[PDB]
Amino acid sequence: GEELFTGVVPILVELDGDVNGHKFSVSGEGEGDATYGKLTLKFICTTGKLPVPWPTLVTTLVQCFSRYPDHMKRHDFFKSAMPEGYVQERTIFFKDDGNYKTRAEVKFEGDTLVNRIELKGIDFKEDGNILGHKLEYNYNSHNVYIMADKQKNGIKVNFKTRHNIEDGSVQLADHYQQNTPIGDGPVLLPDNHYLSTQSALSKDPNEKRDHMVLLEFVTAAGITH
Amino acid sequence: GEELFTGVVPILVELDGDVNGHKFSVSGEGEGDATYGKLTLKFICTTGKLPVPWPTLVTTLVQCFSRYPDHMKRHDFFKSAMPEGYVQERTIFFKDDGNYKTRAEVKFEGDTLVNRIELKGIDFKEDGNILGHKLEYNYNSHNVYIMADKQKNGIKVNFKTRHNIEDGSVQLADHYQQNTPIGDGPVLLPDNHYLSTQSALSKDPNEKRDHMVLLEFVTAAGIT
Amino acid sequence: GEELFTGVVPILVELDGDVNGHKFSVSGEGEGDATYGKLTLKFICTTGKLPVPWPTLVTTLVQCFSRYPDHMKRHDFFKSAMPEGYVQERTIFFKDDGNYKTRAEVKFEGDTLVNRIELKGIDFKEDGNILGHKLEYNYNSHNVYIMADKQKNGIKVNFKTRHNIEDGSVQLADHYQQNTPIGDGPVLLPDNHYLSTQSALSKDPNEKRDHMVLLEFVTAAGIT
Amino acid sequence: GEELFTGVVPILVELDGDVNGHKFSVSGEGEGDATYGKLTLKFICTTGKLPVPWPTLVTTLVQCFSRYPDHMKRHDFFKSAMPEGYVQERTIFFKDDGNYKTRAEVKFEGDTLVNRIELKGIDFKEDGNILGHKLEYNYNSHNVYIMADKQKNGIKVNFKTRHNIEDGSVQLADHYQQNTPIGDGPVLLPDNHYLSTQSALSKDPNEKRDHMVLLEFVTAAGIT
Repeated sequence: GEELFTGVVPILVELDGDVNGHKFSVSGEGEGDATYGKLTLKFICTTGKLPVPWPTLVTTLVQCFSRYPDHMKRHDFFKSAMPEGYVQERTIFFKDDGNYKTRAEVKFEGDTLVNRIELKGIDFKEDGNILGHKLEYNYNSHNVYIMADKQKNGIKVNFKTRHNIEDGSVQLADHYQQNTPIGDGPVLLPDNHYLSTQSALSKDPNEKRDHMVLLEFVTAAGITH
Repeated sequence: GEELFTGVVPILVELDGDVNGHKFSVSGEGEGDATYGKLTLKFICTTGKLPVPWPTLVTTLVQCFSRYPDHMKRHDFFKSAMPEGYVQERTIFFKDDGNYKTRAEVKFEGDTLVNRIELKGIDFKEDGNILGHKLEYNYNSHNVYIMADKQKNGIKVNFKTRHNIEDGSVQLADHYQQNTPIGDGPVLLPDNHYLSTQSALSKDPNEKRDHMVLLEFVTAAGIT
Repeated sequence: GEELFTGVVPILVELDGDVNGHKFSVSGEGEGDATYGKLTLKFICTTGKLPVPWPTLVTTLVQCFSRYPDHMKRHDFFKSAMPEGYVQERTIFFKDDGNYKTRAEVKFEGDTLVNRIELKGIDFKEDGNILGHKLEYNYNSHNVYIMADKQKNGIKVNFKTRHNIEDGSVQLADHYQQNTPIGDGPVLLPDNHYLSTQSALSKDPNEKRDHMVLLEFVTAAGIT
Repeated sequence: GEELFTGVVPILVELDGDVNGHKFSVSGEGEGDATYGKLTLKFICTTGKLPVPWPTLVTTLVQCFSRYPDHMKRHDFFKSAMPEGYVQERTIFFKDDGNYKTRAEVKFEGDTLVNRIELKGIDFKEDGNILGHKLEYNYNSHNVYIMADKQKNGIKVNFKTRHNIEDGSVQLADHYQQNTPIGDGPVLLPDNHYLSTQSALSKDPNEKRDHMVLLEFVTAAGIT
């Protein structure tokens, strides 16, 4: 599955969601270079105006493109489950607000890596930072902690994200994630480690549609040479 | 059988294998000069791309071409079994990985020496050095220890090969081998000894097919 | 950023590479004089013997030093991205052989212009001109073609290099390159043009380490 | 490899042989001046009396000392393979008699050019000109024809020698030779040509041991 990430791979992303009764859809296209843990993606909201702030969907909208140092490659679960893929699930808790439940399947469809996602958000405050759109248009760096779940034959992941708010405060979100292989093949279960991630959010000036462009860098770490 | 190795002899090699369900085939041609313990062989993978690293097949892919010093000629089992030939079997254990079971018949077909081989590899890690293709394209020198097995009227052989890995480590492979004659004629059973072997691996630049070219020198020793 | 290239500027270069599994490193130090489009650089292989020929690394191992004629100064992308720098990426295809995927960041570290580089080579023939080391120790002149990529807010470049081979033939390498700014400031997008380049390769006689000394002249052209 | 042959170079020669079961050894020392295609060598039989006539060993007992005219220096395979050396092999067929199978490595050991040789002789008539020692103690001039074997990255050579016999007749010997490089470096493959050779055989009057002294001149030709 690692021989599939040697060059630039095209990515296609589709999400169908509902937040407090609000339904919307997003589509995305881009590519990734696992060689530099590099991602470039543009997303559009197909249903009109996105009901939630864009930064809240960054973590939902492809960790098989992380950069794994040569000594740690036997710890790359995501690429070992390829091409069949893996399911990725999450419950994201926004402090003092709602939460998202998400289920997605990430796999190879021909030569494109697709990420089909489903999302339900419940309990959002009508005048919170989220439904109230008080988040600012930017992102911070974060470290994603990973460990093997030998029972489900996958990995469990937990991490928190800080989102800057307009007024000067910060909105936290706790992420609980699990990944399981689709294929019956043996995957690589990793020793404990983490992923350092950095993203930048921007807009395409010639774009009339509600969208978000994203540049991200992901590198693996936390295991000794 | 020794009077057949006085000059250059053409060699014909055929392997049919399966490794963890992967099937492939190899064909080889070349010649050998018993007089200098020399061998020149080129092999091609006829099924497309070889699933295993080429250096893992070197030992399977004709010891009757070793140089046996004058004083040690009564210890040359290989040649004595000729022209009828001998069956050569092996179980090669790759440390922390799978293993190969091989069975072959080496004999004279007309004036060509042919080596007909069958190989089955089981238990290979999907991310080991072998299926993961981490072996480097080279070979080291080794010594093959030989002793008579008077009950099967043949010889038993054991030896180990070190294969360099790109990351810097080494992959070991223990070899357990037995050879028995095909013919009903009396063979030479040897006293304990070993063969000193040196090989060089290269490529033919005008070759599009998956292949390996091999130069090898084998000399007998260990008997006073 | 142009006000930084009025004199001689010290250059520091560092490359970490991997070619068909082979890891090596190189360091370089020198200076450039933008005013004459002149460069002097000496590189050493810190890991011992360089596994690939030195001429194959020339293009990877600082175009902000080109001489841009007065009328053409509004087309100097490279200097406009300074001091923050620009990312330079490339895929170099060697005819009938492997290719190099390279990524680098060129920017000012204090008063030194550093070019930090990463290189990966895949698919090289084991007996090609490259791994087989058949390239002669010299370089030819070439023109590098440039155009703006208003999309990535950078430029796209493509050119080809001829490398002399010992036997008398020539090895070609097609270069595809993209440069993008690191800073959020506005850069100069150029009209189409090219850079005329001339280089000379030599050795430092008192140097025991594997190295290459390089003299190069770069001048911008093609705009009326 | 050419810069090594600018002056006088000491040569050291060692041959271990067997002719129809007869084992003997020879040692030789001397020097060669590539600039004049000049050679002076003295050989001794260390095992006692040499079992075969001395003139039969001349061609076996260092062609990298041939003079190559200036316009023909790109055709010098022998010196380009230096200092790593080359392997030289031969089957010499004596008309109506046995034949010699020889293998040799010629290379630089420090500052001495060494020629280590191995020879086997089979099928010699017990009443022939060779074992019967009927050859006269002299040598003739000959032309050695050369061509590239781009296959083996070497050269093939064939030539014949006439040996005077005491009764008035002549003994012919057909030489089939192949030279291949030891080093992995690129060598010069030549266009067809030949070497003109002249030798004189004599004895050292103060020498009690079986020996042969040899003066020989070799000059390259056949290329416009």
